[PDB]
Amino acid sequence: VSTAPYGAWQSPIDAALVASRSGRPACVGAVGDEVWWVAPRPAEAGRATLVRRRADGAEESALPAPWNVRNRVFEYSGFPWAGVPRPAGGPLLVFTHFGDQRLYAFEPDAPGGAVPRPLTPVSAVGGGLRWADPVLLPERGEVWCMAEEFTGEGPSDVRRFLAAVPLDGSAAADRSAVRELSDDAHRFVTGPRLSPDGRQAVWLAWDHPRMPWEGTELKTARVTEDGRFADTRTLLGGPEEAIAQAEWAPDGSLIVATDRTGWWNLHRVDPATGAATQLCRREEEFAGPLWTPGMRWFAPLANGLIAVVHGKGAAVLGILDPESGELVDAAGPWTEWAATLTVSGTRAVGVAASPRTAYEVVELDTVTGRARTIGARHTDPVDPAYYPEPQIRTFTAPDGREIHAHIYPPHSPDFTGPADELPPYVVMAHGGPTSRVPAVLDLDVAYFTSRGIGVADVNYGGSTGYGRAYRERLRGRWGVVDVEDCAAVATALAEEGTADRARLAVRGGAAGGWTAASSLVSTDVYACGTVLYPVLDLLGWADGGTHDFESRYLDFLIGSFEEFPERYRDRAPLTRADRVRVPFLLLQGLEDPVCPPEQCDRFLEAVAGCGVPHAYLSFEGEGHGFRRKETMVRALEAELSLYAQVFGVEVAGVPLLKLGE
Repeated sequence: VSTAPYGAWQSPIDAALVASRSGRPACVGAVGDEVWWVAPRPAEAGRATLVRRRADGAEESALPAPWNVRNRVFEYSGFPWAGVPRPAGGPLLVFTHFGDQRLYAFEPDAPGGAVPRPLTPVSAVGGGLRWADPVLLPERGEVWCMAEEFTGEGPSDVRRFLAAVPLDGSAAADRSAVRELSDDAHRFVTGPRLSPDGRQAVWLAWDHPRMPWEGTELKTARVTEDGRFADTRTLLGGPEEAIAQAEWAPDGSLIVATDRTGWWNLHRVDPATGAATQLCRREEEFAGPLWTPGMRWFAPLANGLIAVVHGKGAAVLGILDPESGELVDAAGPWTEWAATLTVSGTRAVGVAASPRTAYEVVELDTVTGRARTIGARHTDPVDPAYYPEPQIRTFTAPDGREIHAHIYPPHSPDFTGPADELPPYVVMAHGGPTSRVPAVLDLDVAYFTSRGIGVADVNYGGSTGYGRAYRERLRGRWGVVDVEDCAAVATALAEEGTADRARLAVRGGAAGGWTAASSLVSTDVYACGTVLYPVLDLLGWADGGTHDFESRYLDFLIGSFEEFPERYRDRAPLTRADRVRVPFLLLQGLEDPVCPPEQCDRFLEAVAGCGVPHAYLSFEGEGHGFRRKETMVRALEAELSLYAQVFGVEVAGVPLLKLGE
C-alpha cells in the first residue's frame, strides 16, 4: 500500500469492464421446468437476448444477434416475451423484436433450431404498432397482450387496447386478423390476466394527466366462449389509489397490490364486488412505480403461499402465508431484489444482488426456505477488495426531515490518500424521479471509488420504497426538493470532514440529468457536473416534446400548466443556463424519444460565449440511455476526465476530454 492523491489511484477496473458487465437479468419467467429471462448483450450492438435455463442447469442464450428482445411500449418496454411448455416439440415462445417492433413466435427445440416467425402487421402511421405483456393461450391458438396503435404523427396520437393475435401467423400481414379484446377508452392499459377457469380477465388502466403511481383502475370483464370480452367494468381503483399489480391465484381468488393504506400492500379482492381485504398490513412497499406493463412484485404459488418482494427502502424476496400472516424472507448474501418474479412448483425465482455481487437469478424454495443462485452466477472481474463498502445513511435536513442516501467512500487495497487531503465526491441523482436506487455492487460506482473518488447516491424526496407520502413530497416540487436534498447530503459530507468541500461533483441521467443541471444552475455547491439525456426545456417538453407516457408527468412534478404556467419557465434549467459557472459534460443519445437531443442543443446555444468550459458528446444509434458497449466506454471515460481536470488530479487511463467555452 502506498499514498497517492485522491482520484489518481491505479485501478484494475476500466470503463470497458464496466460496460461489459452493465445491465442485469430481467423479466424472469418459468416455462414448465425451465426458467427464462432477458439479458443484455452490450457488445452485440447493445441488443438484449433471451436466456434459457434448463432444469439440469444448462444456461444459454436462446436467440442469436441481431434479434433484440425489447419493445417501445411506453417507450420503456413492457414485458417483452411469453412461453408455455408443451407435451411435444419443446416450448412455444413469443417475443418482441426491437428492430421492427413485431411480435415473433419461435420454437427453440424445433429441428433446425430457433427460427422466429412474425405474427403481427406493421404500420407507417406515426410510431406504428407496438405490443407487450403477452400471455400465450395455445388452446385458443392465440397470444393475448396489450397493444399500441398510432393514429397520427403526434407522440400522443395513439390508441391502446388489449388484443388477441393468432399464433398461426395469419395476422402477420393482415391487421384485420388481430382481435380487439377491450376497447380503446383508456389511453394506458396493461396486458390481460386470466382467471384459472378462463372466464374472467383483469387489467390496469389509467389516463392523462395521471401517472400510474398516482392512481389506476383495475378493469375486469367476462371472457366469453368465443374469446371476447363482455361486461367490461371498473372492479376497483381510482385517480388517487395506485393499483400497481393484479394477479389471479391458482385457486381462483384475485390479489392486488394497492397503496390505499399509504403503502403498497397486498389485498385479496372479491372478483365480483371488488371488495378488498388486507393480507399483510405493513409500513413496507410490496410493489412499486409501474413504469412498464408487466412488472411483477408478488407471485401466488400453486400451494397457496405468495412470493413477495417487499421492504421499506431495500426490497427483499419473502414468502407470505396469507392464512397465518407469516412472512419469511430469503437469506443468503442478496440485499436487494428487482421488480421481476415468477414461480414454479414450490419455488419462487427472482433477480437479486448484494454490495459484493452483481444481480443473479435467485431461487427461493418454500419447502426448505433455502435460497440459491440458478442463473447468471456472479464471478468477480477483479478482487472484491476494489469494491466500495456502502453505508446506508439517513441525513437530517434543516427542518428535521429524513433524506435517505448510500455513501460509497473511496476504497482500495493499494492506496490511501494524502494525510492533509480529503477525497472529492460525486453526488448522483437517480432518474425517474419516481423510483429509487438500490445499494448493490455497481462497477460504475466502483470505477470512481477504486480511484480515490467518493460517491454519494441520494434517494431524494419523491423516491419510491418509502410509502406514498414520501413519493408525494415531490408533487409540484421538482427542481427544488431533488436539488436541495442532494445538496444537503453533499454539504453534510463535507462538514463531517469526509469529503473535500471544494471538490464535489453532481451527476445524473434523465430526471437525474435535470437534477444535475438544475444544481449547477440554482446552486454553487458543485465544482462541476455530468448531465445525461436530461430535461432542460420544460416549455418545449410540455409542448409535444416527449413520449405519450410522460407527456403530462409535469402536472405532477411542477403543477398543471393551467394553474402554474410560470413554473414552466422559472423551473427550466434552460432559462437560467447563463448561471452555470462551472465546467460540465453533456451526454446524449440521438434517437432519444423521451429526452430529444433538441433539449441539449438549446441549452448549449444558451451558454455559448459565457466562457464556461464544457463539452457535449452525442451518440448516433443510441436512444434514451446508452446500450452499446462502445458508447458506455466513451461516456464513462469522458466523465472521469472531466473530474480529473476539475479536481486537479491525473488520470492517463482515459483520453483527455476537450473542454471548451
